[PDB]
Amino acid sequence: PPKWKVKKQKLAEKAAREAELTAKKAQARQALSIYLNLPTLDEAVNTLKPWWPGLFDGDTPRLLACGIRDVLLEDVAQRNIPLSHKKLRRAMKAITRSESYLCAMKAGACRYDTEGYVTEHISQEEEVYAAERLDKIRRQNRIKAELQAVLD
Repeated sequence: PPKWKVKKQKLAEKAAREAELTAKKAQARQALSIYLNLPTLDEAVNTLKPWWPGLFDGDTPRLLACGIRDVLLEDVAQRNIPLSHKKLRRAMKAITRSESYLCAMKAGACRYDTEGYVTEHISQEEEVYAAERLDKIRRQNRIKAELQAVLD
């Protein structure tokens, strides 16, 4: 058909693609929301490592002594460390739910306290638990990686 007619059509198509794309990114954003409720592993490690370096081998979190949160809370107040119970709790969750931490939970593996003492050994029941959580965590991770790529 005419030229002004074609130029207006091509401009509409271009606007469509650009509105469509912006639409799926907004959708990916909303879907990703639930997967970003906890701090990232790097953020979690950086929250705890400065105060309790014994809990880390380099940047890698060691398996944590049972009930250690209560000890960390006590230490935060004695040292007047700027860290709320909530932020402590969230960083610990990000760590114990990471693939690396879950992979380390094998029968006979050691849990450590802040001074480097072994407090418990991982049981067969904890190993079964970890393998199953790992199965779901990886699925969640693949979903958020895909969604993030939509955004990138």
